[PDB]
Amino acid sequence: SKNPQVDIAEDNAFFPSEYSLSQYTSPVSDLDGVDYPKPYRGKHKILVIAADERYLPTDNGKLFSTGNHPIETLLPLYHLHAAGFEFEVATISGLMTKFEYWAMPQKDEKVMPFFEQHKSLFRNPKKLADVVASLNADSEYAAIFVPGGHGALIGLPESQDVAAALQWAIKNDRFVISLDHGPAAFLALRHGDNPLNGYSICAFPDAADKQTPEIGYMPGHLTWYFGEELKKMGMNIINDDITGRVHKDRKLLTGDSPFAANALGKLAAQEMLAAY
Repeated sequence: SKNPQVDIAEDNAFFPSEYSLSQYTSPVSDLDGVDYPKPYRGKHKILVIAADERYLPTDNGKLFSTGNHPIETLLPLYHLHAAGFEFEVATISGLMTKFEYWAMPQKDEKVMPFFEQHKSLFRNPKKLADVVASLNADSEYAAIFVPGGHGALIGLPESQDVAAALQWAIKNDRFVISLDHGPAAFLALRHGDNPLNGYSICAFPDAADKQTPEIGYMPGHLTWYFGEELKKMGMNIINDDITGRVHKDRKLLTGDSPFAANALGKLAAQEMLAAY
């Protein structure tokens, strides 16, 4: 069926259609080359900025039951963990991280266990505002990661706390990794500054989810579109389709979808490892 599946938890809320789910998810992942002979051994950890809300309003008023994408969030992290990079999870509210569990690869001997064990970091994240309140020339972060998933469209785009955070990183020459709709978080830099100005990135093409609802992936149409808005802000988007390809622009590492999750994870691993 191509009809949105009701989410009994929320009012007028829907999960993707059974059809879409068989079209864009799977019981197992694509975790590839996770061998790292000479891993990192310093203190620097990966700061993750995740979604604290699962429900996105659509144009027909309905709610799309979403959040951060399991794969896009877990795969990159799996590699970094493997390459010797630990991670902390921050959320804007402090509320627990919300995932699109309908895309979670149960039956995956590696990813699933990984999640269950570091689950705590996701269930009890720090509060970004506090995190930001401590950042300085010697903060031990190295990288900021904004996993994809429609959940990234909520709050992050207009959060002054991801603004400072993002400005702390770029400024102090740290890494900034992201995919799916993750980049919508960059919008948070419109009110003055924008050190991410001329950078190029690959991101989920607005054209896509402009057509996904047609198959029930979403219960209505998005309110606005981050792709176009990024352009106005001063950023260059490289792709117009989904192809699992990744892009690296001087510390800014991005991906276009879950299909590029593993590939992105390897790029970060290499770049950071080569940098440390």
